[PDB]
Amino acid sequence: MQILLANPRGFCAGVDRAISIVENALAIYGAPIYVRHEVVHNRYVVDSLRERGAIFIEQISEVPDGAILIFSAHGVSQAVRNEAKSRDLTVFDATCPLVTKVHMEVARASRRGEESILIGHAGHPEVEGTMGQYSNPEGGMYLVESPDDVWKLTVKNEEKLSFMTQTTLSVDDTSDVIDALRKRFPKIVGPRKDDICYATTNRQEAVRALAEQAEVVLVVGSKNSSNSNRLAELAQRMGKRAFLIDDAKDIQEEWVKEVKCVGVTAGASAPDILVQNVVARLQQLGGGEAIPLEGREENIVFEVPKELR
Ligand SMILES: O=P(O)(O)OP(=O)(O)OCC/C=C/O
Ligand code: SF4
Repeated sequence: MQILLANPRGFCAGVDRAISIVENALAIYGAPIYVRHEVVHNRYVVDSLRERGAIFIEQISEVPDGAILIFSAHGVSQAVRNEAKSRDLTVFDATCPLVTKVHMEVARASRRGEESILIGHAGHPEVEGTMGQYSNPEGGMYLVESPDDVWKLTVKNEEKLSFMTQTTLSVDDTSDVIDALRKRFPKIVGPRKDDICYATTNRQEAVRALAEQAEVVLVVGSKNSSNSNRLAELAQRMGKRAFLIDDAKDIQEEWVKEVKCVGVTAGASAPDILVQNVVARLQQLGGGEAIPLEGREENIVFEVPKELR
């Protein structure tokens, strides 16, 4: 059994910064540090930090007066940011710079009273944060998930309209939604392509190359990691069996029985120790040395705030 490893895979620059932010806050100020929502969608990363006395909560009401609160890498609405400001809390913001960039565009559209369409998945905290940058009742902020949603959307002024995207979407699907928006709303204004970030594009491109060679693809990532799910979905649509797994214990022998080539990748929030343990388990079920595929180089790093050292 040949084991192939996708490249790039695993931590992106926003995740690495968000994890550092919490760790350094814990090191500067001690336990407890409160965090609103899982800092990133990875059970191991979360369990890690939690067992080291970060405390994860879903609402600012659960955080005590005088405490330190960190916002997750997915970002938060204006209302959440205001609710923390109107409380007694010291706040550090771990929102990824690439999410903040999309926030700034929505806020701009809002000030101008111009209507905005976000492409994204309803209920995801990034979508809640991003939609929550829009406050002008003169305009409007609308969410679409698919070409069908576009086909049924009506807006107040289609001459003054822009669109933005969630950063972790399927490159291919989003492209279909943009083609629909442009046909429905010829004057809509957006980015040249989308707001999908470099790490999301790169992991999709890497898993496409992997799935070309591998019969089965295992994607290391938690169930609620949107970007991890896109990697698995991509492989599946190429007709490969693909499984989203949190760790090596999830691997079922039947998945890899009589398989000549198995590929492994990891979502943007999954630590490399998890991939190492998965490779050790596949070697137990008969695979040889893991071979890394050649891939696009990534060179971007986002530093913690100078306050966090
Ligand atoms: O579920 P998502 O893909 O947004 O998040 P995850 O926490 O796994 O990865 C890092 C967050 C990406 C924000 O863009
Ligand atoms: S997936 Fe992209 S936008 Fe999201 S944290 Fe990573 S680098 Fe930032």
